[PDB]
Amino acid sequence: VNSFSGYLKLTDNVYIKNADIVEEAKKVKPTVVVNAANVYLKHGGGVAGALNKATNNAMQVESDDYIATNGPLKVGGSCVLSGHNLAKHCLHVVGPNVNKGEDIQLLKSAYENFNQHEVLLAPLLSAGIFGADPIHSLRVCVDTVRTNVYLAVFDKNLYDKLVSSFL
Ligand SMILES: Nc1ccc(C(=O)O)c(O)c1
Repeated sequence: VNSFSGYLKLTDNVYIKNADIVEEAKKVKPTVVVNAANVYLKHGGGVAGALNKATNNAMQVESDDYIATNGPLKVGGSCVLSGHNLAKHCLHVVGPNVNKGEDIQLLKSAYENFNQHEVLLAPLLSAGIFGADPIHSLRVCVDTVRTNVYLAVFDKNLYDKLVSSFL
């Protein structure tokens, strides 16, 4: 048993809810929250900008030190950093950004990072401003992640479309 509430069960291991991931993290304090990161860990917009704002910019300060030491992530890659006030840990995962021309085949590689963690609160990778089809992102998630993933979908209209169209 875990602390996640109000989720629809899609599969043995994948759950979904219409929720603001920031508000969900603040309530649950999960072991792992996933960030929709870019390779520079520049948390300006989207889930990343919202998560970073909720940490009062401490996520960005920590991220800048990580990049100064290690250089940029790979598209499809990840790093584990602090979860600050939102979670124990934040798994920063880089899905391909279609609005920058990145290979959508890298979305499966991105989701494979989730398998290193038994339970995660996450957004749909490459959904929203990263420009991918969220229906596709949910299909790759279900077909790739084997650990327990709680997906928080911000847009109510999209949530309903994802559930209604789910095979
Ligand atoms: N508070 C939130 C939650 C999600 C997003 C998102 O873009 O997916 C956002 O931009 C703000």
